[PDB]
Amino acid sequence: EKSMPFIKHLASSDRKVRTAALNSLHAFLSARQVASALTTLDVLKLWKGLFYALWMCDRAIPQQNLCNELADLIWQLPRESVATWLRGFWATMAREWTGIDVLRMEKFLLLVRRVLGASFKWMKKDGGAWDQSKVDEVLGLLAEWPFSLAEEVRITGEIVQKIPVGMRLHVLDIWVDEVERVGLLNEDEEEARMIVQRISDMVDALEQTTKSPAVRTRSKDSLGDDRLPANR
Repeated sequence: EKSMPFIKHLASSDRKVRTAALNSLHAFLSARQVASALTTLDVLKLWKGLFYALWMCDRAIPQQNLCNELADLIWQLPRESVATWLRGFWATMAREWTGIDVLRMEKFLLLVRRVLGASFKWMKKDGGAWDQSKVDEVLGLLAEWPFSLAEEVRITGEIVQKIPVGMRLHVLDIWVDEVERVGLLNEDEEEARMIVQRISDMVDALEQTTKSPAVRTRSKDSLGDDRLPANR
């Protein structure tokens, strides 16, 4: 197993220990062969540490910077490791969702927003303006977690993680924001219209299959957005 001695310091009560530990994590991910070999268990340990780094961050502007810093970690990785990295994020947030106290809930809602936003941005071609293989990995994770027709996800001694309804509801009312932010609501480009339509298909399938009246009514809200082409 990899040695990651900085993880236990990400949650330290000393702010400078936390920053130094996070900087060590930055350095750890920059070693290209190490980042290329990241396992599911590796990223689960790293995202658990990052979760508690945000948990310990107490002020609004540091919280916003930290959410941007954590979302930007996606660019530090070789492309073959991004899917595993993001998978570790959603599995971590799914495990922790219901346990987050009220005072700390908002910054984690922001973290999900920034991580999802950076995921959409990472689909853009620097690897037709959209990379289909990257699109399919980001959209595949939407289908695997917030928009899944299943109740749980099997990871890897199987790890089975239930999908908390709060994760679905949060993604349902932010996903249009974040595709708009990266230019996917541009009607003149065919790839973008297809990507938006594909996500809408997933939400609509969730709406017609869920046993949850709340998921069903919030899926309708999500799909009724003024900004989507079908409503204009």
